[PDB]
Amino acid sequence: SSQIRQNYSTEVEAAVNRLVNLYLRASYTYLSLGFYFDRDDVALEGVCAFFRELAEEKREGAERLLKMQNQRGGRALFQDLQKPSQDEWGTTPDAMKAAIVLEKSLNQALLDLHALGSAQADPHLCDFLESHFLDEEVKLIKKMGDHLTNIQRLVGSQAGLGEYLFERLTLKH
Amino acid sequence: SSQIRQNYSTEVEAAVNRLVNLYLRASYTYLSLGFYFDRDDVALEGVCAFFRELAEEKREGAERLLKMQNQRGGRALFQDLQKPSQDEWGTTPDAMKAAIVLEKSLNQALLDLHALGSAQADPHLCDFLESHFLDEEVKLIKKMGDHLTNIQRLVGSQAGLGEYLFERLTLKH
Amino acid sequence: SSQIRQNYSTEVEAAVNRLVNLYLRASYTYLSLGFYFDRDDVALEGVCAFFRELAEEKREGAERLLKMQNQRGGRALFQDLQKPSQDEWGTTPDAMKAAIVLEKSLNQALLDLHALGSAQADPHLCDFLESHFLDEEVKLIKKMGDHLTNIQRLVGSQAGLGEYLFERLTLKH
Amino acid sequence: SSQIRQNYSTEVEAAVNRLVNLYLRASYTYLSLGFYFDRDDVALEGVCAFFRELAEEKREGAERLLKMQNQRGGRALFQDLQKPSQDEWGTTPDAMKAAIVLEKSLNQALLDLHALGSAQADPHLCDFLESHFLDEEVKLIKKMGDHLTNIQRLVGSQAGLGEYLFERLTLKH
Ligand SMILES: [Ru+3]
Ligand SMILES: [Ru+3]
Ligand SMILES: [Ru+3]
Ligand SMILES: [Ru+3]
Repeated sequence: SSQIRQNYSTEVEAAVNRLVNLYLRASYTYLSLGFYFDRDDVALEGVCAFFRELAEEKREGAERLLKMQNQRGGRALFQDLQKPSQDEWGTTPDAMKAAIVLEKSLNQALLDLHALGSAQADPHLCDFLESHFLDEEVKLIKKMGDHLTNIQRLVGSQAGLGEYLFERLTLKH
Repeated sequence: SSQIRQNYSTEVEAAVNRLVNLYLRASYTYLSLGFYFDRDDVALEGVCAFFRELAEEKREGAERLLKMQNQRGGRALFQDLQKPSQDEWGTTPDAMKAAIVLEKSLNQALLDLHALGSAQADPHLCDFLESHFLDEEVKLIKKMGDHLTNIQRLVGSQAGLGEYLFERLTLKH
Repeated sequence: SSQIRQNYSTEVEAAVNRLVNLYLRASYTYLSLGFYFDRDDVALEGVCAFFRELAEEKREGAERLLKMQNQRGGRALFQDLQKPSQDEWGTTPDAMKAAIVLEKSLNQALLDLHALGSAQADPHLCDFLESHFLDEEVKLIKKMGDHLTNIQRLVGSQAGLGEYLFERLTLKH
Repeated sequence: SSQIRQNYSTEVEAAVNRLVNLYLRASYTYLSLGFYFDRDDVALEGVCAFFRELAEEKREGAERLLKMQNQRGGRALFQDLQKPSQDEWGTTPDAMKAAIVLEKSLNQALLDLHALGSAQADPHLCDFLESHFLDEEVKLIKKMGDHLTNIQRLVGSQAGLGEYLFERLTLKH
């Protein structure tokens, strides 16, 4: 039961629970990405740290969604968290491409939810997504696109050297 | 007269003046609530302080609306402020229920005004309501709902003891 | 591939991956427990904080296991994370009982893994489990047992009052 | 003579003296490795510093074993220290491979000694090896494996450039 729920559709409630699952899944993917780059036969510390930090950001995103759900009088419902789509993540560019795909899928889910809340006449929801989700995704996708362009510039000729240098001089900051 | 007014309907201007009256009325209600809990035969200091602080918040809300009205080139028009709906406010749960009803009525008035500004194609207005009104109401209603649940848990068996304890251990922080 | 793996069986490697899944599942359970106690109709902040802190501890446990796996030249393999066993968690004593059951299951999994590593003649593994897992579980289970005894003492007669008081005077520290 | 010796076999005493010789030999190997990379025609300062620091760590390991030997009432017996297996150590990857082989041989000697102390029912000994030897070796071997993977990534195409860059950007920290 709730004594506080007001202007909060069952449709938005359900969509928020689904977005929580997507963010938690994305966090799980980044955890796998991080530990893959910590393998002794991969060994790219700056790449591991980049992905581990994203694991934390996505988890924090899911927690903010859960807090919002309760603030509105909605009810958190958790689902199975699917394992990540790969066990091994290839080279730096492969991993950075997987990350951009992942983030674009989150951004699109946010866009779909804002497009649901506006159809539900729910300004609080739109305000909330705008505030700590929409701009964050845009900034993060730009950074990943910048990274990918640099990796690709580096890995054209001498792939090993380029991967090392990107990790040392871009990611180890 | 105004040399600055732009994209600001007479409809929104009037609605803002009405919202000012509602916030000022809510402030007056909380002032009465606060002094009721200061009566020697009621004597719940943490409950008095809770309501007095809300009197101040609602007044500050009305003042921000008035400042916004002038920023847009609208004109403040003040009306009679109706006395609060009760002279005596019962027990803590009674008062906390009255507060939630009050805040839900403010939130609904904000929702109605955002739903007017969007119909008026007035993004500044929506931005303004989102920024210091919509989220504030949501957070405040959640806190009141949390309080009410705790009071109700406490007041089930031994009502006097429960009221004392809630005031001492939740409100006296 | 690995250039470092030494005295590390495929059996222990697999068992470590399973223990990672169990710790991550336990973290997920505590996340659900934490947000349940944040519901406006439950509203026990100290209980929410207790479970949220355990969510973090179990996640950190899984990450230390993953780091260890890589230090030994083993390979992390992630599985689906099952959703928690309940959607709603009842009263404080119900939740604290579920937590003890959960922690006992983790402890037993650790005992089983130490009993595998000794059968594998793997001292590093035993040392590692002893160091940041076995004693931690014992201390945590004792604290939960202490909590449960206090809740049960409190909730015998007047259940609402007892739950409130335990949250205010034990958990809100 | 000793007035303190208790539960300390002549077998463990002898094994500890042999482990002292192995650690001192490993220290001697690293001293040679360090000074080789200080040659004007080799000149890789970060590689020299890496090996010189390992010379010190292995010596400190032998001294802790000697202190332990006396704490138990055993008697230190020193043997000839064989000169290192090479006079010249090749390139960075060659040297890092020699180091991993060396450390794996130490780790295996520790494992053999823990497997002797357990057969001797000597918990103090196991505790001691676990505490400042087993985990240290594991961490060190992981770091060397990480280094080797990076060197190998670097030295694939342009070996001189890769060796320089690894020394400047990984080892010169
Ligand atoms: Ru919007
Ligand atoms: Ru709007
Ligand atoms: Ru053991
Ligand atoms: Ru042992």
